[PDB]
Amino acid sequence: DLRLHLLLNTSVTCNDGSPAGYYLKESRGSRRWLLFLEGGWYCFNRENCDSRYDTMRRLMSSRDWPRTRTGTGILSSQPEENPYWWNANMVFIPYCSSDVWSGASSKSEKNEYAFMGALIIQEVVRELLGRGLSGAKVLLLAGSSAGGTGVLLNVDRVAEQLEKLGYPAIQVRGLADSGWFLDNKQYRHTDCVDTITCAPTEAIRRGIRYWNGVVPERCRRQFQEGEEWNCFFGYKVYPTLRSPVFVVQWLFDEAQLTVDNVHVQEGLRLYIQNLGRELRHTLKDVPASFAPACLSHEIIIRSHWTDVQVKGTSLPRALHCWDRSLHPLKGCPVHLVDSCPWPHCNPSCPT
Ligand SMILES: COc1ccc(NC(=O)Nc2ccncc2)cc1
Ligand SMILES: *[C@@H]1O[C@H](CO)[C@@H](O)[C@H](O)[C@H]1NC(C)=O
Repeated sequence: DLRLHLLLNTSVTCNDGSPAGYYLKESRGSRRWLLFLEGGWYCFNRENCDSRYDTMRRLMSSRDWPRTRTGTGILSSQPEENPYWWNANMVFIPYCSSDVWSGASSKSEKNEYAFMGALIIQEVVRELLGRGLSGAKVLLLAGSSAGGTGVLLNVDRVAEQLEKLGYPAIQVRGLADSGWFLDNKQYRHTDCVDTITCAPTEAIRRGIRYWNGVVPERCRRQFQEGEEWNCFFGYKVYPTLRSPVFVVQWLFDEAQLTVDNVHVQEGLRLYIQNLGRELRHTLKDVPASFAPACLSHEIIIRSHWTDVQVKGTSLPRALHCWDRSLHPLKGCPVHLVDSCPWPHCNPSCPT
């Protein structure tokens, strides 16, 4: 199992001021480190954060965290379940900041909650450097859903942080799972007046102000003050990133359809087919990517993540090919995007 460590710097906190932390497996044999970012939506004002604290408190507090966790999928240490990185050092960072891992604000007089997701990541990295990460050769920053978007926001900040601390030999990379969202046309429309009616662009715009959210500097320089919400969307922030990033995205992601107000007539058929085509287009020039034509959400820490295949290649294989490419390869591809246009036209889609 993975063992819990609460942060020694107790001023880096979850939403309610309790200390953040991380779960760690060690692997003295290995110089490879995997840091996984958990997902789970977000909140963007007092009222919907208060609701989250009553019925989703583990995503806002460490008071009730268990001592241990079992690694699954890419966090598993058994080769039978994890053909990719089963011998690596494993780290699971719980999502307890409700800020898509972007915040840098403390609980104070004027703030009922702390939003410190961006600071949680640097503090975990800092404390791991005394536990063997100083000798690493690859640091893979991974994440699912809101954690996948967090990879896109923080992967270059982790690189920068290690360069400034004097560790130029650690290769920082990113693996973003199910966090590649589109600010597309919704199937049905509502003005942003409450949680259920606010589109992602409007909700994130409010969240950034509420969290004191931070985005990558090169992306901020393009869109400039007040327009930082653009950098939460993968196809806009990805071209500004310098670290290598592998993008995993279902073509018909359930969270995307939810925020598009989709829950089949001709109008909805065309909408669903157009969504797959628009997602497929934004990945055209992403060299390392895995995008199956399925209706689902998340993959990389699911125990049966090895089942799905695109063009006959599994995700663990594609990630292995990505490793080899960073040392095209005969029979070991890294760009795998389905072209069939309906959910589950790939027979290997999860049931
Ligand atoms: C662009 O940045 C992001 C956009 C969307 C999400 N996820 C999200 O909205 N999840 C959700 C779950 C349940 N009900 C409604 C919504 C995370 C980041
Ligand atoms: C704890 O973290 C905060 C925020 O990053 C930082 O300002 C402070 O210096 C840290 N404390 C110590 C003792 O390193």
